[PDB]
Amino acid sequence: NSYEGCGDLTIFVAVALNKVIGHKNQIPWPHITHDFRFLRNGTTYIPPEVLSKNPDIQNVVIFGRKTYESIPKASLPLKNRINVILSRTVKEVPGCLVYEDLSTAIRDLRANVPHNKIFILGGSFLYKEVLDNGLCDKIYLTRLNKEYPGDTYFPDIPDTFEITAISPTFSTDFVSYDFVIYERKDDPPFDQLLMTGTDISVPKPKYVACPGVRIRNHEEFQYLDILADVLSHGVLKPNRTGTDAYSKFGYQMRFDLSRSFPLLTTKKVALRSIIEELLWFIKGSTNGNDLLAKNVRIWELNGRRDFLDKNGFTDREEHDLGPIYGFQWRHFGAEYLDMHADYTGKGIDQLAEIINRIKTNPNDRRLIVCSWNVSDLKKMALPPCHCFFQFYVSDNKLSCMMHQRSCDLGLGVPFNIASYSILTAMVAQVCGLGLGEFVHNLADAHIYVDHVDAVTTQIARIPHPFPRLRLNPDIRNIEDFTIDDIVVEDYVSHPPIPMAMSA
Amino acid sequence: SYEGCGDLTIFVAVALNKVIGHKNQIPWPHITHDFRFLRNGTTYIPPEVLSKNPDIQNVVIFGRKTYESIPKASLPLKNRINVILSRTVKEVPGCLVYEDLSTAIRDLRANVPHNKIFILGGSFLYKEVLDNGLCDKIYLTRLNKEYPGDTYFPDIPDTFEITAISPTFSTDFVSYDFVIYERKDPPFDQLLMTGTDISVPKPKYVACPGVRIRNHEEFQYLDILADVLSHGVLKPNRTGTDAYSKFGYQMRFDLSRSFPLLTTKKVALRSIIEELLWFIKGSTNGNDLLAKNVRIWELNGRRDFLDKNGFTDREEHDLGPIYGFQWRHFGAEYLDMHADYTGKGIDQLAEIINRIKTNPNDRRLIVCSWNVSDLKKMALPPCHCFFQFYVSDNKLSCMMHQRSCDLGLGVPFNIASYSILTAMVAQVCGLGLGEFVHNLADAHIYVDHVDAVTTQIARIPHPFPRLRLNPDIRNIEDFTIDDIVVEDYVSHPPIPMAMSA
Ligand SMILES: NC(=O)c1ccc[n+]([C@@H]2O[C@H](COP(=O)([O-])OP(=O)(O)OC[C@H]3O[C@@H](n4cnc5c(N)ncnc54)[C@H](OP(=O)(O)O)[C@@H]3O)[C@@H](O)[C@H]2O)c1
Ligand SMILES: NC(=O)c1ccc[n+]([C@@H]2O[C@H](COP(=O)([O-])OP(=O)(O)OC[C@H]3O[C@@H](n4cnc5c(N)ncnc54)[C@H](OP(=O)(O)O)[C@@H]3O)[C@@H](O)[C@H]2O)c1
Ligand SMILES: Cc1nc(=O)c2cc(CN(C)c3ccc(C(=O)N[C@@H](CCC(=O)O)C(=O)O)s3)ccc2[nH]1
Ligand SMILES: Cc1nc(=O)c2cc(CN(C)c3ccc(C(=O)N[C@@H](CCC(=O)O)C(=O)O)s3)ccc2[nH]1
Ligand SMILES: Cc1nc(=O)c2cc(CN(C)c3ccc(C(=O)N[C@@H](CCC(=O)O)C(=O)O)s3)ccc2[nH]1
Ligand SMILES: Cc1nc(=O)c2cc(CN(C)c3ccc(C(=O)N[C@@H](CCC(=O)O)C(=O)O)s3)ccc2[nH]1
Ligand SMILES: O=c1ccn([C@H]2C[C@H](O)[C@@H](COP(=O)(O)O)O2)c(=O)[nH]1
Ligand SMILES: O=c1ccn([C@H]2C[C@H](O)[C@@H](COP(=O)(O)O)O2)c(=O)[nH]1
Ligand SMILES: [Cl-]
Ligand SMILES: [Cl-]
Repeated sequence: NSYEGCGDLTIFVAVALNKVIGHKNQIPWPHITHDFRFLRNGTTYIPPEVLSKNPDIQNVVIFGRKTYESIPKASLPLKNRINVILSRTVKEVPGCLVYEDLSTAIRDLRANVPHNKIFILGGSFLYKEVLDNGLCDKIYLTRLNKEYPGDTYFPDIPDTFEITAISPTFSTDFVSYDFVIYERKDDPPFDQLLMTGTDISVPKPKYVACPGVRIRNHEEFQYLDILADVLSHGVLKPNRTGTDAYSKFGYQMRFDLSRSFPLLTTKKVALRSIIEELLWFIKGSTNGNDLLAKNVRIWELNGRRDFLDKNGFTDREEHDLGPIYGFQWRHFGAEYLDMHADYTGKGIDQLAEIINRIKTNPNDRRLIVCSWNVSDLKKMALPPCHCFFQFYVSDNKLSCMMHQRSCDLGLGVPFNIASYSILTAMVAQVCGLGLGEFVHNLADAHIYVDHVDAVTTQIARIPHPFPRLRLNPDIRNIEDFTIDDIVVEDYVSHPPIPMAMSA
Repeated sequence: SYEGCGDLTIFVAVALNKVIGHKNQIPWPHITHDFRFLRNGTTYIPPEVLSKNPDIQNVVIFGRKTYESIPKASLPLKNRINVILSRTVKEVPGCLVYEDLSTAIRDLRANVPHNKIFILGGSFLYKEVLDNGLCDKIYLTRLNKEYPGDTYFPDIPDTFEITAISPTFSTDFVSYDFVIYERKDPPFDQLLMTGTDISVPKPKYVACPGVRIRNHEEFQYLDILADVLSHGVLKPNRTGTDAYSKFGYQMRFDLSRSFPLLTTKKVALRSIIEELLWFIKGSTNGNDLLAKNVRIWELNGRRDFLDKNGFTDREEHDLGPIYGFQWRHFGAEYLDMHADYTGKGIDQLAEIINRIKTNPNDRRLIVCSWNVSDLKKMALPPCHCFFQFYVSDNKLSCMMHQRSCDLGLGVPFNIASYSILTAMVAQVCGLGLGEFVHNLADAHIYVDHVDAVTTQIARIPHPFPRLRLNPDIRNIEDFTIDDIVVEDYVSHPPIPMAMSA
């Protein structure tokens, strides 16, 4: 074979959403220093055992002539690595080995040039040859969630590869991105099992999210693992709605809001409705028509005549939802009359108070907005699912924890995660703080029985990098945010998954 | 003399007074779980070894008296080579017999194919194995109670350390766990795919660093202490003693198995129980606790604190509309600690206990103490703000949100307190016990507690105790301190920790 002995080459590459890798012999996007540190660390690692036996050993990096010309001259040859250039027009390049083709080079290297591992650093001529001929067994790929103008493209990865590793999602001010590993498709010590004190042979879980992904550092795996856990181990229970659900109690997810915006990528999520709902909460509204007028229908069934009449609200106007979330956030303790009454100056404006306290006393440990107003529960169309939330400041960063008493994992939860993430970013901005973490506590977490097929489909889908959130920096008071001031960039998702509401 | 006789592995079960036998029998009632542990531990063959020789077995060695203490119908122990040491019996059916240990170990390793050798007592054998350094690993079941006995496990030499601890388990009669003693003498992609520095300085503080298998629930708490000391931000707070702080944790405790009263220091249980009873009765009068020799709320009811925080017209120890008031009278107009609130406000505790009985699948089983309208009247707003029950498989669980968590002082009380409350509610509702899930928001260690918590996180946990409530108690208001009993509590010494106000 022409390529006898030239296999197990490892690719590093960074690829835009449209598959572009190069533009006018340069990188098509603004410099991502993080990504270069990742290439460098990836391509210069020698296992400790190998380095102790041959302390001067290095890895090899191979690239095409044009890619060599695309690297700043002061950085060449790439440090701590044997640089190999392929060319049929140039014979000699300072500090590098030069070969006329790949097969010659790999063979020469492995027989005559002691080294550790060989890496392929492009361009497309090389990537294409390496992929077209089965020579690569692993690909380290940086995924960028944006299209870029370009003239040089990464070839399609064959379906013989699968993603086995995904990093957390990162972002610059111009793109969101992550790091993945692709590999070709083709146990714990006994004391671990013994010292659980339980059965040493446990039936493994019936459902596992993305079972081919071994390194699972994308934050969305927290959610997918929860879906799989409830399906695997949840108890089927009746509930208020009349559609039964699989249920399990107590989870805690966290999302680093400085790095990405946690809008699920495993289905297309309706962001516009999330933003409109949040703005409605912030303005204190209990009038469901304010959402219908904006083509947001998420609260419609809970304001309808037949639901109201079914739950004792026979004197309530349609879509008068009672003293729910927004009324509690802005008017806790005020006497609810109807959705048309004037509550200016009535009750306690918790949102205003807490935002002011974050500014004036950030180390306070009572930065809480509470919607569980025990005195008003009976008056609400539905008691709040997201009950309570608390802020925290350290090192000039704002975090938020939220208690969700009841968590419809298929429908509500994805909205709830995005909602509090926006709110936290809004509060951080108006308080001049950076972003910490959103911590989401799930109490009764459940999957309605009519969503099982949808969730089964969803947990097999490989997450894309999360998008990023940009708020208009001119907005200085939380009441002034409008939907045009809240922008999610670089959202790449799998298709929407229809999921029917029980009620 | 013992050349080639090392690396013997001991299994044993030991009571708190070191007793292992009584009248040539086991001193405690039978723990079937413990025997499964023994059987599983001593019959295991690695899969690589088992496929190369499919008939291979481990060896179990015991003294003659231990062999005579095993029911005849179980002998020889199945799937193992049974070896008895004796100078008076020469033949035992189904077994090998030797006159001493060195002879037997040498004969076995030279002439009797086998996998691993286990030492199953008695004290004549354990004493020989330990005195002569022949053991490298000990699987030991720790029982938290003393038993009458006449046969004792020898002291384990300080050349051994505990390297594994199971969760705590319990029967009706004892709490126990499994531990491993041994002699004191990450693939790159995992580092790369974090996307952060590949060279990561180890945390400055690590709880019980010799323990590698860390299945005791108390490690959740100790790990948090170490995490806050290692990675918490030092910042000011209301008290004027700074604290190291980190945000957002979640612990869980299986209340069916044990009672999570910390064992790494002696915790003042009596005060936890009296405080809980005071909450349940809806009291806001701090004198009701002082009269019972419980002073945990005393500084917060003092004139000096009241007057500095603007409560100049409040009687001393009138704490205002705090926890108990909100539990039993949410929405009532607070006057003072001497007023009658009978039939005023919403009795959340009563309402939720009834709903657990009538509609356990309800998803609003919440008691909330964060009464925004009353916060300004409280001597201190509640630390444990909100709690929520859950029922599945005839078991009650509870989750509680703690806004502010003094890891040194308050948190150990808070864990035990909600554990008792959940057990109490389960009993009056006819349910079993699920889990207590404890959510920590601002979790912190005051600077003057750093020395104390450094001492504490190096202590090896004992098995947790167990809770027994008087079974005759039908209504939550009828529990008295005599009805709430913690059994088998073994702990390290108390650690003094001063309150920052
Ligand atoms: N984002 C990323 O990860 C990444 C990675 C690499 C490169 N890039 C970008 O990609 C662009 C450069 O890649 P490119 O594909 O244009 O060029 P390239 O593959 O780097 O260079 C092509 C040259 O290499 C020689 N060569 C090697 N193998 C060959 C083959 N099989 N057939 C023909 N010639 C071969 C030839 O030089 P002679 O003409 O001397 O024979 C050919 O002209 C730049 O814009 C660079 O910034 C991006
Ligand atoms: N909790 C636990 O894990 C555990 C484990 C084991 C046993 N036990 C309890 O321990 C008690 C029995 O232990 P024990 O200490 O009384 O007796 P033991 O050690 O089992 O047996 C003593 C007898 O075995 C022979 N023997 C032991 N070591 C020998 C050696 N090195 N060389 C020659 N012969 C040796 C001698 O028999 P001859 O007199 O025939 O020479 C000696 O009299 C029982 O109550 C049993 O239930 C408890
Ligand atoms: C994950 C990945 N990201 C990339 O941007 C990338 C680029 C190349 C193209 N090529 C092989 C390059 C190597 C180095 C370059 C560069 O412009 N470097 C900067 C920073 C130096 C460093 O830290 O590596 C410079 O020299 O100024 S461009 C090949 C594989 C890749 N792989
Ligand atoms: C059983 C139940 N589960 C819920 O999640 C729930 C949610 C709300 C209000 N809530 C806050 C909602 C969030 C998201 C929703 C929803 O229907 N999402 C659909 C379509 C979104 C759209 O097109 O606007 C989806 O995600 O597929 S509804 C009201 C009653 C409920 N009842
Ligand atoms: C951890 C441990 N616990 C023990 O109780 C124990 C006992 C011995 C003493 N000896 C080595 C024994 C082996 C088996 C026995 C026994 O009494 N078996 C009962 C119980 C059967 C079951 O529940 O599985 C029997 O055979 O009926 S007693 C040795 C090591 C130990 N190790
Ligand atoms: C800064 C601060 N931290 C607290 O944990 C705290 C707790 C209370 C009330 N609380 C709920 C208490 C729980 C436990 C306590 C305590 O002092 N424990 C000591 C002594 C116990 C005793 O012997 O009675 C200890 O555990 O060492 S105090 C009041 C103010 C506070 N202030
Ligand atoms: O923002 C929301 C609002 C509601 N729910 C879900 C949880 C339940 O499935 C249902 C409310 O029903 P109850 O728990 O109140 O029965 O809606 C959410 O997940 N998020
Ligand atoms: O049951 C309690 C009561 C209080 N605290 C702690 C947390 C804080 O350190 C302090 C209360 O002070 P603030 O958070 O309110 O400032 O007491 C507890 O840990 N548990
Ligand atoms: Cl922001
Ligand atoms: Cl007043």
